[PDB]
Amino acid sequence: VYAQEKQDFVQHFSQIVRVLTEHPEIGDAIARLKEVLEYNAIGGKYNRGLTVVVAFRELVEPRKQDADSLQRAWTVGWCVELLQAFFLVADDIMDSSLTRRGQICWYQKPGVGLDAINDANLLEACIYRLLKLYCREQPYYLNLIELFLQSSYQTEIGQTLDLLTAPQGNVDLVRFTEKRYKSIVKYKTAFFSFYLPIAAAMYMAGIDGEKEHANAKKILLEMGEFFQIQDDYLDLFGDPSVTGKIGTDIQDNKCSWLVVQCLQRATPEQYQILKENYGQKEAEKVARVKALYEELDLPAVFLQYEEDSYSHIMALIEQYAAPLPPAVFLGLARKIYKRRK
Amino acid sequence: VYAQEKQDFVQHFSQIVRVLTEHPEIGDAIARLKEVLEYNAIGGKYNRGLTVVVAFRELVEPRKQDADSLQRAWTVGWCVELLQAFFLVADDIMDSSLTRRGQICWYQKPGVGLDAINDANLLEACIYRLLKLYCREQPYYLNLIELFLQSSYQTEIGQTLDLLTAPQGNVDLVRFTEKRYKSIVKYKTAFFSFYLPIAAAMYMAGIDGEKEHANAKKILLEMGEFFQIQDDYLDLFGDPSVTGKIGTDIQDNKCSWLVVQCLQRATPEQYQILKENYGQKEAEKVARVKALYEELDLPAVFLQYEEDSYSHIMALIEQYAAPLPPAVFLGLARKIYKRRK
Ligand SMILES: O=P(O)(O)C(O)(Cc1cccnc1)P(=O)(O)O
Ligand SMILES: O=P(O)(O)C(O)(Cc1cccnc1)P(=O)(O)O
Ligand SMILES: C=C(C)CCOP(=O)(O)OP(=O)(O)O
Ligand SMILES: C=C(C)CCOP(=O)(O)OP(=O)(O)O
Ligand SMILES: [Mg+2]
Ligand SMILES: [Mg+2]
Ligand SMILES: [Mg+2]
Ligand SMILES: [Mg+2]
Ligand SMILES: [Mg+2]
Ligand SMILES: [Mg+2]
Repeated sequence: VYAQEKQDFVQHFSQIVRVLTEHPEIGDAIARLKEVLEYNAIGGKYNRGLTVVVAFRELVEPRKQDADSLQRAWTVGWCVELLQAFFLVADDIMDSSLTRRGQICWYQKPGVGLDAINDANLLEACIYRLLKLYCREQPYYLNLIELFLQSSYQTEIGQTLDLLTAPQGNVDLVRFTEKRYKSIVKYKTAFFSFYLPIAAAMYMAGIDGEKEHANAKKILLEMGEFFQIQDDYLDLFGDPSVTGKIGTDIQDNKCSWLVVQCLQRATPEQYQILKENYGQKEAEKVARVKALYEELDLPAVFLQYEEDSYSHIMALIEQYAAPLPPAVFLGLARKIYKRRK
Repeated sequence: VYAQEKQDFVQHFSQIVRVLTEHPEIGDAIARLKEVLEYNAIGGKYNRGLTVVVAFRELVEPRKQDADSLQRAWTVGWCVELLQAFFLVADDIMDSSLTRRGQICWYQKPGVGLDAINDANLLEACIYRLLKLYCREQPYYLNLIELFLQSSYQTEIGQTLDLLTAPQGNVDLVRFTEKRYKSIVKYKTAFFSFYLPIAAAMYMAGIDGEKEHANAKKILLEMGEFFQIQDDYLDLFGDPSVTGKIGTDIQDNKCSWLVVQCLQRATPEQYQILKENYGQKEAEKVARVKALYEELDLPAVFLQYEEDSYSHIMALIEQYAAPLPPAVFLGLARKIYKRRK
């Protein structure tokens, strides 16, 4: 259903750009906004934007799916894609990344640099511009504004947790626990990537109940934790030509799922190898950490976690999906299960 | 009236921090938010926050100024101070600044660096948290959310214009015109610093009329243009112990009011001196540009502009203040007239 809707969803980007780039004095700034939008909102899997589109089709009665209603749905999907673009442009600066989605990071582009900070905020500003342009007269207008605002705050608190546990130049092996990992990942990824697209479609379909949103959240935050674990696995063991980005977690002293599991299985001698080689820019030290991971059979430990966690998410769908069609959660789950990009 | 209300307004910051820093898992992130708030929202003149407080007192009938009403007013004032903090933390990174408000820029602090990007977004997130906590049940709640969102977009478009006209490593003397200057300054400063605090107080007082907001805007955008001109003058000719920040406009190849006037009065020989020495990090080249400014009597040209512009703003107050008390605009105008900090 995602694979089918992909070309239809991407075809609507042209309109999104047209409406956002429509006063001659700000001409150069609006021209730069188009360049920012084209570079940073295109090239990913569009899982978040498509989740809004697919979930709205499954939650709204077909006779109530008019052309204006469907336009609002993929506009809101594109708003989640812009939120993604905002966080990625800033995250690549802060993680000193090289590539994103098969091309050099926007801030690494000659002539951009730290101007990417303001470009990132512009991407965030376009969300509320589109919500005003297409959803201002709708009963769920305020619920969507607050949902996009709260999802941004939650991600930013998660990003604070990610950066505080990963100080440059300091050994922070003590703080790389399972409890700390779950808290980072819940806030930095699980809310905006999984709860936000489904919650937006739910509000657009008139499902605004506290209990329904709490039940959907129980499934989606677990799906999010699992998705970040896959992302951490891919940082080191994924193919950069497929993933589109070069890994930096070891160099960046990140509280990765991999380092958390390494610490749980490592011998005192192996702990010292990790202490001496983690969180440093040296290629030989990064190679040493990877060798330790492969030695502790961490790629196979990931295969077993992925199996066990997927069954747990399936048990959560069975418990908390009702009254929503289970396909809403199953579609996204199958889209991310056994991920390689 | 500003001078009197200053200590009262600053005394409320403790509550603002308490309510924003009130889940044990996010403890370290919330602790970092307090550090960000204390470092970056304190030390300025509080002109924007005080404008909300003073204007709300002058627009609302005293019998309608209850304790809850007054708390909402200085909370909204503090929301404008957080918007200021957000833009300043990011602007200092992008302008490669050293000091702000008498202390080293937050990003220049050891252990902060580019993590300041996420800290800046957290400051922006706190605005909407405070609006939800204190104004969610009020009739002007949505008008304030949209006003803070539109004022952020306008500033960001202004910041895009500021950065596009100031490329590092390129001579952009051709684009340093009066028409381009007016457009940068209108968007980057005039909207959020002058229109936003008065417009917020107007909405809180129930004055939501399009015509009234347009009349107030005509005065306040001119006041804003004037305020940025003073800021550009102070960048080079102000005392860093008084202003609290070290100037970077010449080094940063900025389209400053000073360089616009220099180009309008310079001889072809003087134009070449400017071409060869502007927009470069070399101390001897910056000293050369300053010498040219002093040679063209630019400090005296600023004294005359400040006089003529203040009379024009006074003519605009006389024309467009009604039905609002002129003291609303006069208070802010006298607070910024002959500025040195
Ligand atoms: O794409 P990335 O950089 O692997 C990531 O997933 C990006 C990201 C940005 C913001 C929130 N969550 C994840 P990260 O956490 O840095 O591993
Ligand atoms: O404090 P600054 O850096 O002099 C300034 O006024 C800061 C600022 C930030 C954002 C919008 N407007 C002004 P700038 O424009 O860089 O001269
Ligand atoms: C929140 C995370 C883990 C960042 C990357 O998400 P995606 O893997 O969905 O990246 P894109 O498809 O948008 O490129
Ligand atoms: C928008 C501009 C010109 C930035 C500085 O404003 P202020 O001069 O008001 O600085 P603070 O008092 O908040 O420190
Ligand atoms: Mg990151
Ligand atoms: Mg990253
Ligand atoms: Mg990653
Ligand atoms: Mg600037
Ligand atoms: Mg600056
Ligand atoms: Mg300045």
